[PDB]
Amino acid sequence: DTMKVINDPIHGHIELHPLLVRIIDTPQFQRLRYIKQLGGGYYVFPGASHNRFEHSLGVGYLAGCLVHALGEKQPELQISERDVLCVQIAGLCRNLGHGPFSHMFDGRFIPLARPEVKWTHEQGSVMMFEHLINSNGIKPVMEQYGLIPEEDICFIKEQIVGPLELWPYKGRPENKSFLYEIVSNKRNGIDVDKWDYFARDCHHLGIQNNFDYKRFIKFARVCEVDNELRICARDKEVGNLYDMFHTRNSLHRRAYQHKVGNIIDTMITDAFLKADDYIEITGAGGKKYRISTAIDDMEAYTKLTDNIFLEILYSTDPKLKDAREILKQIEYRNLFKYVGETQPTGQIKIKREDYESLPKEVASAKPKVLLDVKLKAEDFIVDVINMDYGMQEKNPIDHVSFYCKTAPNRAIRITKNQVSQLLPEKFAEQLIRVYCKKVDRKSLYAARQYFVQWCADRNFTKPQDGDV
Amino acid sequence: DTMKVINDPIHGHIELHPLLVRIIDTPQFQRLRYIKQLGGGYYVFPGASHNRFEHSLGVGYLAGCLVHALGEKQPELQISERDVLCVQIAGLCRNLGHGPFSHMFDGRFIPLARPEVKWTHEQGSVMMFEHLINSNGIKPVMEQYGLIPEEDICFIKEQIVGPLELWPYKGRPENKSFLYEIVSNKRNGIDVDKWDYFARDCHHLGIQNNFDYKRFIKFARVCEVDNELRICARDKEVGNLYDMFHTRNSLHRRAYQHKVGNIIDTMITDAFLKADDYIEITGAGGKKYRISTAIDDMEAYTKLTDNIFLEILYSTDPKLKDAREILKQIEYRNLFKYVGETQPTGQIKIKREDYESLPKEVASAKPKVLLDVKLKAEDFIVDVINMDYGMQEKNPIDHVSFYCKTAPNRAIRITKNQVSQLLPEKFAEQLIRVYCKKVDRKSLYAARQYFVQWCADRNFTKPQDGDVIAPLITPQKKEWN
Amino acid sequence: DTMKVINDPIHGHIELHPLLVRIIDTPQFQRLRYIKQLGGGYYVFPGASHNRFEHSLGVGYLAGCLVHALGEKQPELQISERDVLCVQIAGLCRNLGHGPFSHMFDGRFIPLARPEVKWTHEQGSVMMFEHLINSNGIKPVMEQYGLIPEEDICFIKEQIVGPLELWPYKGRPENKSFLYEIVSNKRNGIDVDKWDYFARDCHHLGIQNNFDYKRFIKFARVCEVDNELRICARDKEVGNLYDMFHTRNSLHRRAYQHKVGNIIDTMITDAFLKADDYIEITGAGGKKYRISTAIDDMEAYTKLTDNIFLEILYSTDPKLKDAREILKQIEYRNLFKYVGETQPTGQIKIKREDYESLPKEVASAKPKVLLDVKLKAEDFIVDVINMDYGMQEKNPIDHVSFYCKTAPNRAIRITKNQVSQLLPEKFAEQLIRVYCKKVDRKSLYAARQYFVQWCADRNFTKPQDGDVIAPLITPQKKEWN
Amino acid sequence: TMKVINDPIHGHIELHPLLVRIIDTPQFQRLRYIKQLGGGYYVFPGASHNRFEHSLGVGYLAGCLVHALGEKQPELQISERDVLCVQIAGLCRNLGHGPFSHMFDGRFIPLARPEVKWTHEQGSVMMFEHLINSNGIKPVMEQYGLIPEEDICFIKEQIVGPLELWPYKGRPENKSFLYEIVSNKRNGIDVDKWDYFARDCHHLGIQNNFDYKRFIKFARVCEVDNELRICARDKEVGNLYDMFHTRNSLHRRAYQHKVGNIIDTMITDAFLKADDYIEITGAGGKKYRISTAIDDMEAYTKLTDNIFLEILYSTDPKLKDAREILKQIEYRNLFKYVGETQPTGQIKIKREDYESLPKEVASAKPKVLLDVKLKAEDFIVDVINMDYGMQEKNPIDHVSFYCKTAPNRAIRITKNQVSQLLPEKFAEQLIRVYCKKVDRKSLYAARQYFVQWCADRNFTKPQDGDVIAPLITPQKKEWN
Ligand SMILES: Nc1ncnc2c1ncn2[C@H]1C[C@H](O)[C@@H](COP(=O)(O)OP(=O)(O)OP(=O)(O)O)O1
Ligand SMILES: Nc1ncnc2c1ncn2[C@H]1C[C@H](O)[C@@H](COP(=O)(O)OP(=O)(O)OP(=O)(O)O)O1
Ligand SMILES: Nc1ncnc2c1ncn2[C@H]1C[C@H](O)[C@@H](COP(=O)(O)OP(=O)(O)OP(=O)(O)O)O1
Ligand SMILES: Nc1ncnc2c1ncn2[C@H]1C[C@H](O)[C@@H](COP(=O)(O)OP(=O)(O)OP(=O)(O)O)O1
Ligand SMILES: [Mg+2]
Ligand SMILES: [Mg+2]
Ligand SMILES: [Mg+2]
Ligand SMILES: [Mg+2]
Ligand SMILES: [Mg+2]
Ligand SMILES: [Mg+2]
Ligand SMILES: [Mg+2]
Ligand SMILES: [Mg+2]
Ligand SMILES: [Mg+2]
Ligand code: NA
Ligand code: NA
Ligand code: NA
Ligand code: NA
Ligand code: NI
Repeated sequence: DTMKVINDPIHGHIELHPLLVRIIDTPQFQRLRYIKQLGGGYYVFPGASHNRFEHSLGVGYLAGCLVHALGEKQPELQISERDVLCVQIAGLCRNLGHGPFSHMFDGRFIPLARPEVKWTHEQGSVMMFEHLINSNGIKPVMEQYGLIPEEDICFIKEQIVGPLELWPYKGRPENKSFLYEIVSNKRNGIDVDKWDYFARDCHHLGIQNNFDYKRFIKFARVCEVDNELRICARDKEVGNLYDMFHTRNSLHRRAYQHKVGNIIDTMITDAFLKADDYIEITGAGGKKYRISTAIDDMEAYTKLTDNIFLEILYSTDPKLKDAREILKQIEYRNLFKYVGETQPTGQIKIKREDYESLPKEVASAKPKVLLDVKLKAEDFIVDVINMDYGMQEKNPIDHVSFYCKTAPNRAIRITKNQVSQLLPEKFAEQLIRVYCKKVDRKSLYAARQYFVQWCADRNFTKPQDGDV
Repeated sequence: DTMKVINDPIHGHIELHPLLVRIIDTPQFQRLRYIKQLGGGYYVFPGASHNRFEHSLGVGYLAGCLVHALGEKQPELQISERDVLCVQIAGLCRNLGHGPFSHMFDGRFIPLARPEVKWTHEQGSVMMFEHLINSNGIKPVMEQYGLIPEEDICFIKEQIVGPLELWPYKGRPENKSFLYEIVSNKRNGIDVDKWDYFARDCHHLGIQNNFDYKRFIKFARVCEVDNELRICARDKEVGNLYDMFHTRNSLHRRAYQHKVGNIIDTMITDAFLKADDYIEITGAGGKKYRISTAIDDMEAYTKLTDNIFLEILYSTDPKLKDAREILKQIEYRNLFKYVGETQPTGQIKIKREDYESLPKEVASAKPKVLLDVKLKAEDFIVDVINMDYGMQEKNPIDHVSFYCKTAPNRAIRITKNQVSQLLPEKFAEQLIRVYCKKVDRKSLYAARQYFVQWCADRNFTKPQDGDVIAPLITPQKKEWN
Repeated sequence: DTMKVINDPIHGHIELHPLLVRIIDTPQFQRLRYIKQLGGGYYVFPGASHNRFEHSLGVGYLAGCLVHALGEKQPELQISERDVLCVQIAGLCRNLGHGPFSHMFDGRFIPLARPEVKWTHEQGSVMMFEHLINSNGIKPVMEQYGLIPEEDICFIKEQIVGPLELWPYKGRPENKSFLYEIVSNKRNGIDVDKWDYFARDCHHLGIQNNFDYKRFIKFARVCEVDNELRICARDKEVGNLYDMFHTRNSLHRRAYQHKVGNIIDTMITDAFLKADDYIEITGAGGKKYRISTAIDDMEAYTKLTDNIFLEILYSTDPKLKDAREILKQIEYRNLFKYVGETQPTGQIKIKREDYESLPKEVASAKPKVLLDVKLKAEDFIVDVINMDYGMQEKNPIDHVSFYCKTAPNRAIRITKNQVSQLLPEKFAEQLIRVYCKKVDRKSLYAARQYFVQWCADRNFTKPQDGDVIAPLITPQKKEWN
Repeated sequence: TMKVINDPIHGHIELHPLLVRIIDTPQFQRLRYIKQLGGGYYVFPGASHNRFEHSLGVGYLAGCLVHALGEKQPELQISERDVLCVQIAGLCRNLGHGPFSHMFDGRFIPLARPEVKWTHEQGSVMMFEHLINSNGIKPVMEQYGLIPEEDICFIKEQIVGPLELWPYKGRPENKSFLYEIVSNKRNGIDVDKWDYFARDCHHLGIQNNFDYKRFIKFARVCEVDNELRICARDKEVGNLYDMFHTRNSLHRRAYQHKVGNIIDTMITDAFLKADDYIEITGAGGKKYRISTAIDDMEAYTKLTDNIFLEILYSTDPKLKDAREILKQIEYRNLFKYVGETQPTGQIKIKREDYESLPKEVASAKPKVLLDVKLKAEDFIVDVINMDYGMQEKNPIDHVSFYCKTAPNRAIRITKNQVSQLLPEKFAEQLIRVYCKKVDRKSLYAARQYFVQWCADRNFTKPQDGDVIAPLITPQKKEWN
């Protein structure tokens, strides 16, 4: 078992320690080859064929790059080879919980199929990591390379999902606090997962990446902030950090929240819902699970991938007919039709647990002029989109710490005022898109009148008339 | 309704005429989203996630770029908008016949499952195009945009598969001969399908493309060669054309024939073979097909994609157990082990019908080394790979014609010795790779001794690591020392 | 005298019409090989070795791309081959008036050397174009290719500098109004010069940008707005347009206004000022000009390039000693030292005529700290930088018009609040950087106390490192705590 | 301490403070004013890059390779001192280049100073010595743990080779591998090529297909015939053949472009005409010429591409002939390409025969009605050697490899073990002929002299031979 070299188009030739190779070469990790990073966005950007697997390799690589760079510049942090391997493992494994079509699964499908459950891809990642470790004999291999599984499994999970409920972490003590800001940074959102997907998604989408993670790594240092060691950026680089969140927002606008990519995601979700009683996934002890229950057994979840779409598409069973017909309509490009768009006024946000009530509100609106067609709640889709800098209404740069060239061990803060008067004054907004499943010209005309009336009833922004 | 613009990572924003959009938006074309361009190469190069779909859009785009450029520089060729659309449709549709994991299917699986049949992805493409046209009402849309379906369907199919039986084509007459050199060029191999996959495979593999197709297009013209209109290159550019085939050969060497990518393809094929008697695919009239017979019914073939690998991998049926276990071993990376590589010396070339005899020959070699373990024929895989410049033994540049700046419509020939002494003297070769299915350290040591002995017995080239893997076998052969 | 092909790293293989080749192959155009696009930026970003020449070729190319695209999609605009060539010539020639080190010359040097004169690179380009045309016999070549020089020279100059003198242009009538929005767009700043330098500067600097000009061209059309034909964009593209100006601002912040690039430009300017009495440049009729007067005679200006820096650096004349010493200090990297950066709060714009008073204000600040070393006004440089979206306080997207796909002849406006709440609220600001000419550790410590005190006195923003550089000064200001 | 520089090819590069002290000198900054590709900028408008940025890249890559070897093989005992010395040598190996890079040492000096034997490598050693002594670098070297007597010798040896059994004095035999990084005289594989492949491609608009990072990942040091050498992985042999194929490509497409070369020729002819009259001040106020500035590093420090513009902008009547040549370049009134041929076999025209070739072309007797009659001085004959960096030899015969199963055991690999599609020779010559008389009748006649000369000396048929000289190509049955 020696170092393996892998050639990635984004990062070039990456070295994998043999413990990481042992983790990668398992059913639970290889599964990520069959889950598209961008889900339905491939049906809009034909270059966006990339899967979660290759992204995970990239995240693991970058996690290793940052921890190594901090260790080389600051030997006093006493970063050990054990620490480095743990950080790489967490980076590699933080996408293990994603389901079919990535964000479609946790963002659209599970909230509709299992409204009572509180599922996140992060919790899924921890559950899947645990299942990976336990099914493949990884603990004794960890010991063989000097990891202490009791402490180090806890550390890896904590880096993925946060404190597993004073210093709240158990995997490492406070003097290694900075290690928890690499893989998933809950304090300000600056972490290696974004860095990989900015570069990788851009390469495949055909949009150029404008953030330079390498530069950020070169300038990162650890300093003491309120009696905790934290990753700090150079003061001068504050503008690049505002630009990094601007880039994320751009990618959301152009690609991840594309109105057609989103309706494709919605149609796939509607097909899974219609198929859910009939697709069977075998889990532990030969028990049978459904698409919506596979999250309750990691053996079954291991086998839940984008394949489910083609299982439905290629089915012949008449019980799957309605589900299959939705997917067939995607192939013919007979999509549910865009009716229009609005925004809430102020800092008003429609919360997730109101999502399912919105189609009935639109259908119950009492429009402008009398109508020939009457539409019902189930004829409307109402897609609520949050665009923000990753910290709800907050400016994430208020939660970054900086150092100056003349005192590189002294952390400081920088306010927005001190940076630039051309920056945004708000950091979150919401867009509401409405679509109609009835596509004839009379239904669509009526759907538009319901929509515009609803906007007026809710005091939302007056829709642009756009087309018509 | 209207023209669509699509953002492709290789070519940027490309325009799709509404007839092309009508062809794209069908189950027969969208199928190509579920077939990986490089098959098992993704299990070696993790960037190589791209599918035949986006390649096909790129081929159609490039076909349109070349035909438009010829028409703009030479209005005297009388290239019509109808011709342009036909050439674009052929470029878009020339990959329709590919099967699961692309070259694995027609290159490895079908030859082993149906040895009596003569299947190519080209014939597949023609059959699938026909099925696409007839199942989706495309003929009246063709008429609406000025095509004459009977004649233009024939032209499109001819551009894909070649003459469908003195001028042998029926789709266009002799004065548009150059149109048959864009999508699939049977005379010299220079066509737009290569240009797309050079750029696209490189972008995703993480290897850089050295050929500039745009430059070639700027310098291409049509001239009369031996009473036929042909696409000719500028004289000066002959070196770039040698380099283009050198690039193709490089991509084969580095990626498409990667020794581990090939063994993964071989293991996937062996899994499909073991699954073939049990997976059912419904086709026309509700008739049932197998993976190996789905090529005989386009309705069934429409539903034969890379999904088959996951159908096998996730199955619970006990009859699929042997097939599923192969794929599981791929996931654990318990792959058949590479033993080594050699080439025939001279002009002898091992023919397909001798492939099955090779594992027995390796196993019957008599290495004079201490061996504990004894291996059998079935413990060895022998993979024979043909590397050439696309025209078997021939130099494809001897089949290109050139023009000079002082007489741009007058075609000439250029010989290899007029270009450079640094160019190849031979244009085809074979590589032979050996692998062992027994993976332990003693089996692999023994497999290496049988291998190197067999090479010496057959007068093949000395393996590159031959002195390290078989130090006691290499001194016997005086040619190697 | 047919089409020449040129390989550019940004745009690939570009075609040049023979008239454009005749204009390029003149001393007045080739001069742009010896002027760096980014001036002193090369001394910070070592990839930024590119010259105005190659930028100009790119601008000409893009001007041709946009005008061709509009003419192909909208034949009713009656865009002629003559119009296309005129637009290409204007794009090619709009950088002809640049001086040594590009923006250093018109932005720093000429304002200080000739405070009474009003010089811009645009006026320079018109004067240089006229000199190019008249010295090289271009008018008969223009006629040969169907241009009417009297009208078309006027058109080309107008496209560079704006109306030369109710429809104010004389080169083309109102029905070709949209032609004046390609090369230099004074109405909203969207023109092809930016598109080239975004791509080219990024390629050389080692910074990437996410603006796609090709996409913009696909979605651009000409529509009637308030009885004038204008270039409009598809409604969906509004976000991209905000991003395009965000990218320009980024490039300014990261590269063009780099604090060290600017101090290098300042030191080069100070060297030119010290050399200005002594360098002689021969112009028309053997008359002698200085660096600062060469703008008054295009024959002399033709010979005024970045070479002046090396003429000074390599000189032995004792009268050039002070100038030469400055440049030698640049080579040793003994640069003026950066003290810090602040911004005015509110809508205080510091005006140009107050620039010279700022060093005295910093030096007169009364920091309330033990200061052993004493600094003077002449020890401080104060560089005031205006950053904006190209139309001072205005949002340039308020001056773009957009069309919906289903009504492509109806242009409308889109307001900022209809696009996003996360957009800027202001479109112009100023940065003030302070530097010290005394470079030792004690001088710099003192300079930082003067600086931070001055900021507090003027109610400027708290410098980012303010608490580290001036720990005794920042607590006085309650606004900062 | 460490300075960060953003380079477009390598990204953000760290420079140790000793390297920064070397860079920030007049002797190093000079390289900002010397174009990497000389006259090639007049053909490829992207090729504006200078020797400066290339040098930074070479230093960076030298550091990357030595660090990689030291991290994978701690038993080599590579010290931080060794690393810095290797980086300094990489940074400084281009210091000796002159105006327009290869034009200076390849065309100008051989013609202006035929008695002297000058190379850019010797220039680099002289310039390095001058840089060190004029800028007080020795005490800074000591401050960072270098021993200047030994380490200056090592750096110079890495640039120019052995300065007089193990022939090097800067390091002993157990660090032999250190001398294969910056300039590898045994097989040509070094970091200078790797930088210019990537950088020249970026600026030319041609894409690089060699992956130096991959080579570094697979490089190891093994004992070969009792010497420690840098070896490559056996599998990677194909990539190494491709690396020299890429170099040959870049030469064919760009470095030896027929117009780029004629522009270099015309620039050289201008310098020769200016050489008696341009003065460059050097040490002690002594005056030097363009051709003698190589003898005094203070004057050479001030000899850059500026000399072209000094000539172009001059008014001195003694510079008139030189200035007129350069003005003709601006108007694109260039000497005209007549054609191209190659010697047959392994026949090779030697440098000392170059000047006699125009007389041979002019003395050819074409057998055609010619109104115009041309003389020796109307012809330029440019002889170009294209090879894999070791004359007739295959450079892969001088590479050592290791196998995965015995990474300490070096082996050799022959060409026939790799592929039958590889080149059968590793060197050739191209001969290009140009005419200084540019009218249509002169050029017609020049083509007949040219094609006749080719037939007389059994040379290869010109590619357009049947269109340029339809009445001359029928002589030769090999061509028909
Ligand atoms: N010539 C090449 N250029 C670029 N990438 C390559 C090349 N050959 C292979 N690759 C890629 C494929 C992988 O992602 C990565 C490692 O492949 P390779 O070095 O061929 O590993 P291997 O595991 O097959 O070899 P081995 O086990 O013999 O060392 O590099
Ligand atoms: N801002 C962008 N930059 C780059 N690519 C984009 C951007 N927005 C969308 N794309 C991609 C996705 C598609 O491949 C292609 C066309 O998408 P888009 O312009 O959104 O067309 P559309 O079909 O969705 O809208 P419409 O029908 O209204 O023109 O461009
Ligand atoms: N093989 C190549 N690949 C890429 N770019 C090249 C190549 N050869 C030349 N170039 C560049 C240099 C110029 O910028 C542009 C035109 O070169 P080239 O076609 O050689 O023109 P030319 O003027 O020398 O030829 P001619 O006048 O015979 O047509 O292309
Ligand atoms: N935002 C940026 N993105 C990319 N490159 C940058 C950026 N800003 C500066 N550069 C380039 C210019 C240089 O080649 C290199 C170092 O610049 P920079 O870090 O600004 O150095 P500095 O020497 O001005 O700062 P200091 O001395 O304060 O640390 O990075
Ligand atoms: Mg391996
Ligand atoms: Mg993330
Ligand atoms: Mg996100
Ligand atoms: Mg659309
Ligand atoms: Mg082909
Ligand atoms: Mg092939
Ligand atoms: Mg030419
Ligand atoms: Mg600095
Ligand atoms: Mg040499
Ligand atoms: Na964390
Ligand atoms: Na204008
Ligand atoms: Na500036
Ligand atoms: Na050496
Ligand atoms: Ni560049």
